[PDB]
Order: sequence, then structure tokens, then C-alpha cells
Amino acid sequence: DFLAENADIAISNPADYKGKWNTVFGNDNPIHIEVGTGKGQFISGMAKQNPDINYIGIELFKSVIVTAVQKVKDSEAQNVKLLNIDADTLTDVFEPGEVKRVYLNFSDPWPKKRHEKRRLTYSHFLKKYEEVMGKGGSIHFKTDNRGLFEYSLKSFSEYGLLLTYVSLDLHNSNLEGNIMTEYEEKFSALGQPIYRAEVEWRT
Amino acid sequence: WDDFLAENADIAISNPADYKGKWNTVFGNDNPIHIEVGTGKGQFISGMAKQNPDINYIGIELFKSVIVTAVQKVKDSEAQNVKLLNIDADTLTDVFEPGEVKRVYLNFSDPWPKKRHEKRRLTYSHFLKKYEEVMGKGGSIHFKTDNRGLFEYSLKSFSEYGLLLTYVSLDLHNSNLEGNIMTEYEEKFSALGQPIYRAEVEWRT
Ligand SMILES: [K+]
Ligand SMILES: [K+]
Ligand SMILES: [K+]
Repeated sequence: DFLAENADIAISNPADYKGKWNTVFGNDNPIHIEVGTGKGQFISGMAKQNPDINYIGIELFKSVIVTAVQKVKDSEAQNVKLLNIDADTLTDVFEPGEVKRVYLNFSDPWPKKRHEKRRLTYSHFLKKYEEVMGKGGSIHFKTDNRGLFEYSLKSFSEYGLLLTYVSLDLHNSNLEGNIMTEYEEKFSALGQPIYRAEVEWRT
Repeated sequence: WDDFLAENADIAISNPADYKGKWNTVFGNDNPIHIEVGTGKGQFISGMAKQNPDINYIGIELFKSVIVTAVQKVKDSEAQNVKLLNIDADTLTDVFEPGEVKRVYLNFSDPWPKKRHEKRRLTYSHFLKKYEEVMGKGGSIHFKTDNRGLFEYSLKSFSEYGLLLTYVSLDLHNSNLEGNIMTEYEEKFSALGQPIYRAEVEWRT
């Protein structure tokens, strides 16, 4: 396997490092995660922009995480690890408070009511994010899907989160230094709007 | 004119403070009272009054020149469930008792883009408090705007205050919302391209 020869980037045993992720990276830098990494343009780009932040990207499909490891093998970035796990197993990999941020980019919308439970912004997953971040983290979410974003804002509110940032047209707003995904850098810059939100826990 | 409002004092209540806690006696019924801050020409409020006869409506508008037009719409379209007040949002606490108002409507409110004018926005914490002082914890705010900057600010301001977002549309004219009454200004956004944003926010009970 191609994943075995690059086992320094793609970790096959993440559960063994629960509470000890600072020993893997070798520093106490904040750990920011991404659920649904895909081909990895986002995670690799964020890695090069922020060398002093540790990134861990999770992806369900083996066939696509292969391209993500290649992008981290291209750019010398030593601050990115990739895991082939489900979002439900994040609590088996991280201790409460070990993660400082969760990134959700163009997550699967699942518009049908029966599949509300599958949306990465539904209460079940918001609970999993809390269980790995404690009360000191944040969720940075961006999508071009109107329905999912509308649902997400209501879901964040119902759960009791604080909306600290919201952009209803990201491209003609402040491009602080946001890295685009493969899908984002592919479709329109002056067409369909991209929505963005930053939510955190109240203290 | 000031002569027109004095002639039509049954619609344009000149002494609203006198009816504090007694607004049900003005309408002659115990139906819910819903208010609109910044009525303008009054198309929204007259349309809502026509659509919902079982709800009592009170529109407030500071600009005396434009409230005259709002009164004319109520005078012609004989609805008995609409009263209009020539006051500001700060005076709402002198006019209503806690729990007397069940809903606050905000339509295309002044954006006030500049940071130094944040406190003048109808969705700022001060006005949210004024709305709580007339609604208690059992009401809601129904807000519509085309201004991206104001909507974004409002969402964060509603969140900071601890309010619950129950409805949100980021393109109202292409949404499910049936029975949507449009303002004069809203009627041009149908096929211009630019989206109208809408939110319904309530208190946690
Ligand atoms: K994704
Ligand atoms: K909220
Ligand atoms: K208005």
C-alpha cells in the first residue's frame, strides 16, 4: 500500500495517541482539525500559511486520502497528519480540550429530512466536537449550499453556540487569507455566493 | 400634514402613552398585538392587517410626512385592526406594558454602515432590550432586509443577546414563504437578482 510507505503522514493507529498528540508533532502548538478533507488542497494550503499550527485532516475514503497525502508529500509541511476515520471516532482519538478548532468545508448537505442526522452540523456532531474541544474551541464552516447553511445557523443556535463571524458572500468580503478547496477554486468568483460562519461556546 | 393626522386621530393615535396596559380596549378585543418599527408608506402593515383580521397591528413611524400616507391606506382600506403612532423606538416602553406586544416586525431598516453609528441600528442590543421590555420573554422579531452588511451584523447581535434563530432565508424570493407581504421597496427585487434576507428570532423559554 502507498499509505504504508507514507505512514509518517497517514497515521493508521490514531487511537493510540489520544491525549498524547503533542508527542507526535513534537510541540504544544494548537491542534486544528478538518472533517472531510477530500483531496487535501485546503489542509495543505492552511499548513503552509500557518506553520505554527498543527493540522489533522480526517477522511472516510481511502481512495481520496491518497491524493491528500501526496499534497503533503509535495510541500515539505511537517505540521499535517491525515487519518482514515469517521467523525464518530474523533472521541477515540482526542481527549477533551486537545483540539482547538474544527473546519467544515462544503460538507455533504443531505437535504432529505430522514438524513438530517448525517449533516456534520447536526447536534450529534456538535456534541462530538465539544467532547474533543471542551468549551475553548470554535467551528469554522463554509459552503455554497444555501439550504445547509440555513440549517447550520439554526442548528448552531439551537445548540447554544455564539456566532462571532458570518459572511453571506465570502468572495467580495475580506479575504483575510482563506485557502480555497478544489471545488472552490474551480467554480465562479463572481457567480454563486459562498457562505461562511465562525461559532464558539459561551463562557 | 398635521391637520390630516388630527382629523384622522382614530387611526393616528396622538396620545399613545394614555393606553399603556389598555391596548385591548382600543381594538375592542384580546387578539395578539404585533408591531412594526419603521412603517414607512404603510404597504406592509395594511397588507398584513388585511391578511390577518384576527391579529391587531400597530405601526410606528417617526417621519410625519410619510406616516400621512400610511394613515390614508388604513382610511381607504377600512381595516379596524391597524393603528399608527408618530413616535420612535425608544418611546415603546411608555406606550406598552411587558407582555402587551407579541411580535416586532423590522423591514428594510436603516443600515448605518459606519462603526460609530452601530448604536442607531434597530437590531443593536439597546433596541433588543426595548423589544424585551414590551414583549417579555414570549415574543419574537421578524426581520427582512436586502442589505448584506446589516443582516450579517443582526445575526451576530441576535446571537450575542442570547436569542434563538428559528427561521432563516438567504434568498427569500426563491423560498417556501407563502403569505409573504411585500413592502413598496421589496417589489423591485423580484427580478433584479439581489437576494432578500429574512430571520425569525425568539427568546429562550
Ligand atoms: K469537505
Ligand atoms: K445564536
Ligand atoms: K422600515
